[PDB]
Amino acid sequence: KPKLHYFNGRGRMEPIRWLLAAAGVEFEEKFIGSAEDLGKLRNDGSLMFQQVPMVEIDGMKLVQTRAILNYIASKYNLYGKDIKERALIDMYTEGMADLNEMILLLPLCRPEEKDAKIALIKEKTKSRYFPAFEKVLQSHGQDYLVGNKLSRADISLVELLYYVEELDSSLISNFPLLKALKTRISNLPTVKKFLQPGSPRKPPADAKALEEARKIFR
Amino acid sequence: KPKLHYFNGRGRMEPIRWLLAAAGVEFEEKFIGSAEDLGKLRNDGSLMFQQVPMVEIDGMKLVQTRAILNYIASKYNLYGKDIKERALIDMYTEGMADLNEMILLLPLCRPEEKDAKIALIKEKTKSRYFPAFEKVLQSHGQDYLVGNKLSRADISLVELLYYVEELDSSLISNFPLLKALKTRISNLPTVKKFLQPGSPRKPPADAKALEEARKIFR
Ligand SMILES: N[C@@H](CCC(=O)N[C@@H](CS)C(=O)NCC(=O)O)C(=O)O
Ligand SMILES: N[C@@H](CCC(=O)N[C@@H](CS)C(=O)NCC(=O)O)C(=O)O
Repeated sequence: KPKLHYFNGRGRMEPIRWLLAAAGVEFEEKFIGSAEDLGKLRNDGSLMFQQVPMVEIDGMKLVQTRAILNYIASKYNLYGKDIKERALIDMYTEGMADLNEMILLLPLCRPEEKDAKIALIKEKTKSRYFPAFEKVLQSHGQDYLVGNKLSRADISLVELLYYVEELDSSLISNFPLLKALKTRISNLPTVKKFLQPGSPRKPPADAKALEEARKIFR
Repeated sequence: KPKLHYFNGRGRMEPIRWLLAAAGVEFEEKFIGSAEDLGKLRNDGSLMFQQVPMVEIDGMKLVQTRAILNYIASKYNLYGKDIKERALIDMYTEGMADLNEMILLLPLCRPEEKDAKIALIKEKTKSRYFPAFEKVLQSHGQDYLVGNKLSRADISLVELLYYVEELDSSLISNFPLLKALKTRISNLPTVKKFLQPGSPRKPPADAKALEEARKIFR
């Protein structure tokens, strides 16, 4: 069983949880709850760059989010059928990571900044990102983004759609195809289970959570 | 011939120029010199996320640095022999990307915070990154980072070694294996040509350069 090392929260590890659950893979989590917990990991020489996420899988101690995701996607055949499909998949997911990065960092923005940031995110979501993905779905009219079959791109997108919903649920409003994809994916047996209460799925970070995580990683 | 769309500067396109030259692939560049040049790319629908880097290759208009790099690495056999070798490669390159991002963003730091940033980069270079890569070279005693064969990780690392040298040439002093890799990789025919004057290799951005790019993208 793959074991995920991270604090008890979303952070950068969430995408990995989504992908494994989607692939139908059982996994364990070992939560870091103190600077000393991180310290131990860091001293065992388990973290190549002395950072987490870190995942123990197939005899490896993989570090670096993209590295972990690529390995998992390939192993479970959610990374396309050829080099060109991987290109489309990577192009789509990097765009998703860019939008997710703005949202993921919103808390660190100073109170005078935040307002300006929020407007920006919303603006880019409606004029930049959602239009781009609605357009690929439109380009071929299939239920999946690439190769007419489930891939990590579909899973990342839907994960991103839920996050956006938490910000402002009206942003997806003028994008039917994205709405249809969200429903379809949320209904796949594996994802539906992951979406239910009590799953390893993590909640949005709250004041307390943010703070406590800042102590650990200092 | 692949065509790279970016401004005449290092920016985020440089790693891609490095990889292609190393693989011995001739390419063309179409420099963006104004907001109008960029505007024409957006209006052509050539930029999926209305951003560059963008590379025209094998019939596609690839965007997103990481997407482009992964495609090129596979095409020219610089991406390992299997899923696990790709995991090591991805892990090593992502760490490299993190250090690079810090150096890349240095010119954006306000004068009052620059010194602290510079200090952080130097410290992390010596206690975090260089030790990690030296350790892997030490682990197997081979000329290359992975599979005892040239790969994108070796090419990326050396480019990074040159950037570090521009900042502080004493930073690599306690890492002989990295020093040897730098010489070894720099002597490969394709890279030696790329390092020679008059090549597509780009210079450090001077005050003016930053200023102009700042205008183009806003
Ligand atoms: N680029 C890395 C970022 C990893 C990272 O910043 N991890 C933070 C927690 S979010 C950490 O471990 N910080 C402690 C440190 O930087 O020493 C990845 O995608 O996995
Ligand atoms: N994550 C993208 C970042 C691309 C990016 O920020 N491109 C800048 C030039 S450095 C741009 O085109 N900015 C114009 C804009 O954001 O509208 C990638 O690695 O390719």
